[PDB]
Amino acid sequence: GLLINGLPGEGHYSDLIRMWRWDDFLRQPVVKGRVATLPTTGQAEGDTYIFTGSGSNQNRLARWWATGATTAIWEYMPPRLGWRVQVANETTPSGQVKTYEYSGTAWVELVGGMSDAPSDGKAYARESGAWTELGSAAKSALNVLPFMNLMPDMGRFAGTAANPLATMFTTSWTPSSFLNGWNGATVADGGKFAFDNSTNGGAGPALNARVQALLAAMGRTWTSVSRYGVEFFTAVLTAGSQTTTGSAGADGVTRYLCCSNGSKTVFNAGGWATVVMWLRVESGSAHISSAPYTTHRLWINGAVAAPGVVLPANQWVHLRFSMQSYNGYDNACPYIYASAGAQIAFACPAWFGGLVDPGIHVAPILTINGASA
Amino acid sequence: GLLINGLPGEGHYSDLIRMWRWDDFLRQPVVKGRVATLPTTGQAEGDTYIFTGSGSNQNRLARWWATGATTAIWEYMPPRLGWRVQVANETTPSGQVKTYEYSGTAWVELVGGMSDAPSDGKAYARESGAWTELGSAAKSALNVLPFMNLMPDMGRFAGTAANPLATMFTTSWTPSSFLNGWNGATVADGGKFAFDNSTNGGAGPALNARVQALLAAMGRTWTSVSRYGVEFFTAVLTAGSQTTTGSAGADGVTRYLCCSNGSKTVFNAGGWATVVMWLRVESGSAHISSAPYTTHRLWINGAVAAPGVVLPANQWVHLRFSMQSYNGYDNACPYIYASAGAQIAFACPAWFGGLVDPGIHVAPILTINGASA
Amino acid sequence: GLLINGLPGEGHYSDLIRMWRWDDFLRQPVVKGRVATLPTTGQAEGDTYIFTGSGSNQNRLARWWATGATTAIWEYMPPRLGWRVQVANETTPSGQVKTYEYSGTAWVELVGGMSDAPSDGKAYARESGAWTELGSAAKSALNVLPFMNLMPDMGRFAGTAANPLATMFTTSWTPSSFLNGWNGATVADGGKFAFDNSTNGGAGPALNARVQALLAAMGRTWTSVSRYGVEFFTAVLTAGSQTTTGSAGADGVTRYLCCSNGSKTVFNAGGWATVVMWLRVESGSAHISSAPYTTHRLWINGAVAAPGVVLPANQWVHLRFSMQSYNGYDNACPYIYASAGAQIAFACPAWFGGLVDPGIHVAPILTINGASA
Repeated sequence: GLLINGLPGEGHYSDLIRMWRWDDFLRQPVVKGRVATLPTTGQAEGDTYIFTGSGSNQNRLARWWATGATTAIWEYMPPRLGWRVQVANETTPSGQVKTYEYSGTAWVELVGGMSDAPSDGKAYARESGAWTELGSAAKSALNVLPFMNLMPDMGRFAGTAANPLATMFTTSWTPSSFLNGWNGATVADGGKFAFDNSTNGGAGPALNARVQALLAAMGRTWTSVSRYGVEFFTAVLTAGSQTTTGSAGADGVTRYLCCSNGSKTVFNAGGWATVVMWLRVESGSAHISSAPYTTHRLWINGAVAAPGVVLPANQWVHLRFSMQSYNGYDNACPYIYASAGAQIAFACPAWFGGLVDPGIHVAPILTINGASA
Repeated sequence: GLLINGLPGEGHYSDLIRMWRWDDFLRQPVVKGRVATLPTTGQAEGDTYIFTGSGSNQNRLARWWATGATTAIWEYMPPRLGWRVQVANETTPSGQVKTYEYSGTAWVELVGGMSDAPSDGKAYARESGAWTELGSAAKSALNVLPFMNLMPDMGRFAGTAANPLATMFTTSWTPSSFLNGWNGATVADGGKFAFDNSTNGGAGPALNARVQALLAAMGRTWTSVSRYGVEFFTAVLTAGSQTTTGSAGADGVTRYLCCSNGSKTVFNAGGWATVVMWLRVESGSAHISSAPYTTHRLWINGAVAAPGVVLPANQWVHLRFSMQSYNGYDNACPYIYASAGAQIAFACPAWFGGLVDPGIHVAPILTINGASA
Repeated sequence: GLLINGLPGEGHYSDLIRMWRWDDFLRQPVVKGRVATLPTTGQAEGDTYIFTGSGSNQNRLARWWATGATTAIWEYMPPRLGWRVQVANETTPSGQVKTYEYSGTAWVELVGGMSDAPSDGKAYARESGAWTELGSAAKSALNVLPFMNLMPDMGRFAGTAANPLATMFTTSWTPSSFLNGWNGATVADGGKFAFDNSTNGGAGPALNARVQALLAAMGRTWTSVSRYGVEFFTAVLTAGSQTTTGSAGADGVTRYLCCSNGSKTVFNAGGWATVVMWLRVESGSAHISSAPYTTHRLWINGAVAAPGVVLPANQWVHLRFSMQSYNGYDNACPYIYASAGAQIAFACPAWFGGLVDPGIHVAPILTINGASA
């Protein structure tokens, strides 16, 4: 509460000039910018800077009045409990004009808002100009949803008779119908990981170099996870001498298909499919697909990748190829071409009947069969 | 920058009346509207229109000052770097008053907002006045999720021994337990679609009229999707002469149940159930359910439908009936009543134990069994 | 529309007094608060209250002008179509300063907003400063999704040969491999619920006290849900005399493990697991887990619970223990320790391969096997 009333009319002309100048300034309260010192040069009429230099003159404005003036002075306008003040020179990307609404102690940003979600524990999302509640499934991710594998042998190459529900299996190696050799490709056993293995102080079968390389790729270095685990076999596919179904990768190197699924009926759910497997190149070179065609999306250890990328040699890689096809079936779904004579190591393949995001899996997904008990 | 200072005191009366009028107007800077021309009639004191006509007087105010005045003139207010100006006559539905914030070059709408999602690749939703992070499953749809059919033979009417994982099957027609004749209804084979069929230039079995009608309905007219596909059988159910379990549709025509599921244990997940199946009426008439009971929702080719709708005759319709029931079982779950003697053609049924939205399917959803290898 | 122009040059000293008052007062149009009566005491210069008392004097300001003044009067400021007026003393939690924008008939709140979801049927959420559309799965809940159980016998203790798809079964009681006795614990048949039971006016086997207790806990008291249902057995486990694998609950009472899963391979989906089962304590005491370890979350009938909570004796409780473990397997997954000699009743166990939220289930979740047909 301050006041300027009751001026002795002898000094009335000065107050008249005051009423002229302040009223003239009141067209638009705009500040060209905050200044901790009075601009000593380059100022004229219409220039308003917030003089916030240390002292009792904080926030006092510093309009310079020279044009059409007798003597120019830094007129001071002490703000008491300031409020919204517009700013022109700088603005937000969305076109909002910067406005520091002084809350009486600090320069605060302008605020608005019309809708606030009711505090009833339900999440709301905008819909056609109105906020609509969301279900519980929105919060949950996809790496945890327990979907089921379409393989009967889990990729363990032990046959469907083996129980997928058992950590330990005694059945010997057995080829999997889900991986059929192409262009004369030969599939042979590569290795096996045994429960209670002797490599880590046990008495069971030892682990070969490929198994340690995979486990290091898995991050399974701790005893609780490296010294134990679920059993499964590994296989190495040698590309045959046949030269059918040519294709070139991103590097322009031609390669031929080496394996096929035997025309599995996996293209049903909206034509969508998903294949997840772990592989490592022991010799030669290989790539993915032929080139960007139809709808495709490749993830490499959680990183998006493009078709034709040549996978680095002698490293374990996680690939997630998900695409759409209304044809209802396909025999060459992987679209993976490898150079003749290339030794490719793979383990724990995982296929799904649609788009799923299970993350970087560690073991094949389970299912139920007659031998599952 | 401009000023009105330091006038010769002789003429101070004019500019004092000036500042008086401007101060009087400054109670609320409101414009009744924007005008490209000065209103020549029907204006008085308190009327303010933004004179934005072509010329240098753009955005100049056009307040008419006649009441209690010697001579009325269109006092002009050239705006320099305009700002928030309120508008009264028209307002938004949510009670927000229109305000054209002039950004110095155009009339910009007033803006607010207090919360912005952090830029860290995460999607947030309002929750109890705070923005809460959403999961990955929220973005994903429901038509691609690879759920499981509860049918062992996929509706192919070839028996459970037939491998669901094979595109082609050699087994002959076989009745499906999931469909059971009611009121003396008889179920007979109607047709079959064969891989490498001769109708499209092949050497396999030909396709009868029903198959072409279905394929045209499915939209699978291209060679890649019409000349190839997964095999399955079609069956036609003839309503029996029995008149038990009467019901009336939306058109008021009484009908009787013709088929039953044999009391399947599908009402488990919260009592929810879902039935998806393709059908076509060859004779007679039929409708869905009896009358609105409990919770229900019918989708016809993706279009919501109400109980009792009489399906058009001789057309393929995609039905998705979903409801809830805590009883734990039901034998007449479809609640489909057809007139006596009506010939109904159906193919590729699919059932689920809960609410799912796979869209308009083109083939029965897969499962796993002993013969799946 | 109003003006203060017309007046003689005689009595305009009051007019300029008012020009010195209004202009200086309009530094910031702030009101200390709304008042229905003029403050008769404790007011001075700088105090502004909205005099909103009943009558034609509504909304008029009541600034008291006494300091440096001759005689103080309640200057009145009739608002015509008022607008945004800031308020200082009270503010919103988010730092927003209260502002009652008068819409000409009522005191409305200030409004903002820079984004509105397009009206095209898609739900949008904020993402890195932009609104991104959401999928259909976001709206759906999780209690309804039809996920598949991993138990081959449904927990009915009837053997895998029994068809889970049939409401009724004729096979006798059979132990379940999923529940293996530990510390010498003995598992014995406890009861069975029969379709068309005679307890509710039928002719089938009667129901024992445990079954009525479970049904009352389940809420299935109506005839449609109490007199009818799916068949299943119940078993009672008696803690053995062995004292291996000691553990203490939240109350500090030591207990020992009484059952094990036989090292089932369920920790596959990101190491996540979910166990749901109904139990009732007939004698002794029991608790959950040993102490908070790693990640954990327990729901008791939909209510979150902490490790070690001693379940009330002789009551049915719905438990849902979900935890992550990357080891890939575990034999003592339940982590349930019961006092020696405690008689624990349990029925309809349900396990899943990952985090799922089926709510309070009423029957075991179904699966598919060779005998499912």
